[PDB]
Amino acid sequence: DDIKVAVVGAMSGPIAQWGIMEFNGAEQAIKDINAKGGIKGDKLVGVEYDDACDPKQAVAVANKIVNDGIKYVIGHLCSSSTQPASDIYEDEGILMISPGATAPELTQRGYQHIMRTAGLDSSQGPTAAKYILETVKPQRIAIIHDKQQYGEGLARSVQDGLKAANANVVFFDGITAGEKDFSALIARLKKENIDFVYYGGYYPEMGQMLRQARSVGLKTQFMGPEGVGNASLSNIAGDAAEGMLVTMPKRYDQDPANQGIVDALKADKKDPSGPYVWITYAAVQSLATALERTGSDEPLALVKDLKANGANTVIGPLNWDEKGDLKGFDFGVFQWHADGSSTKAK
Repeated sequence: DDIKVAVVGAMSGPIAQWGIMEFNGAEQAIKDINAKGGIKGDKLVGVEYDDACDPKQAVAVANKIVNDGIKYVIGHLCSSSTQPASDIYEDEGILMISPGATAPELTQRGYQHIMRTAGLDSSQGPTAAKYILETVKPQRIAIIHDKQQYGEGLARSVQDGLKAANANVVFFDGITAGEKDFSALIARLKKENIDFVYYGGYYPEMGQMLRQARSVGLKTQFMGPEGVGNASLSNIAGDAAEGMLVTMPKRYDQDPANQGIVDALKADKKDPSGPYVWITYAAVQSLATALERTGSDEPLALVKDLKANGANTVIGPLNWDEKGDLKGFDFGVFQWHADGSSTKAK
C-alpha cells in the first residue's frame, strides 16, 4: 500500500550533475502524485541508487534491486550502465524505464520489459528535413558531415528525407574532422552557389566553417544537429554563429503547463532547466499512473497498457512502439545567436 520504485543514476562520479537532474525530476514526480491521492490510495516511495554511471556498478546495482524485491526501475542515466542492467532486469521480470539512455540497441533485442522516455538521436534527421522543406524552402542545398557514425548518420537521413520530396541537393560530401581550413569547401559553396548547408557533426567544425564562410561573404544559411548547439560555438564563431539553425530538445521548462513544477523546483533551490528533470518526471508519471492505475502489480501487464494506450506527460503525449521506443517523438528547431542564446524557430 506503499509501492516501491527504484531510481538509479549517477549521484556520484563526474556525471553526477546529470544524475542530480533526474533524481530531482523523479522526487518532484512521486510527490506531486502521492499528493493527489497516489495510486488508488497507495503511495509511491523512491528507493535511490548510485550507478556512478559505471558498467560494473550498474550490474551490481541491478542485482541488489532484484534480490531486494523491487519490481519497477526508473533508470539508468547512461547508455553504458543501462545495457548491462537491462539484461538483468528482463531476465528476472522487472520493469525498466530509461529517462536518459539513447543507444539504439537497448531496444534491438526483444526484451519485453524495457521502455524509454528518451528520444533517439536519429529522430533529429527527420525534424530537420521537414523544417527545411516546410519553412526554409531553400533553392540549392549542399549536405556535409564529418565521416563519423553521428554526423554521417544524421546527414544521410536528411539527404534521404530531402530527395524523397524532390528537393534540390547540389552535392553530398564529407570533411576531415580535425581540419582547420575549409577554404576548398567554402570555395565550393561559393561556386555551386549554395544557400543552405545541413552539416552533421560537432561544434568544433561548425564554428570554423561559420567563421570561415562569413569572412569570405557567403550568405549561405547553416543547419546542424544537437552536436553544434554548444557553449563554445560562440566563443568560436563569434558573430558568424548568428542565425545558425540547430535541432535541440524542446524546453519543457517553458511550457505554460509546467510552470507549477518549475516554481516547485526553484523553491527547493533546484534548477528546472535540465532536460533530465523533464524526461525522468515523464517516466514516473507513465509507470505510475498511466499504468499502475491499471490495477496490476505485474511488470508485464504494465508495459502492455503503456504500449497499448499512452502516457499523458509533462513532455507531451507519449506513444511507444512494440519494442519500447517512443513513436512520434520530436526535437525542436532553434535559431542561434552571437551571444550563445537561442530562440525557438519559425
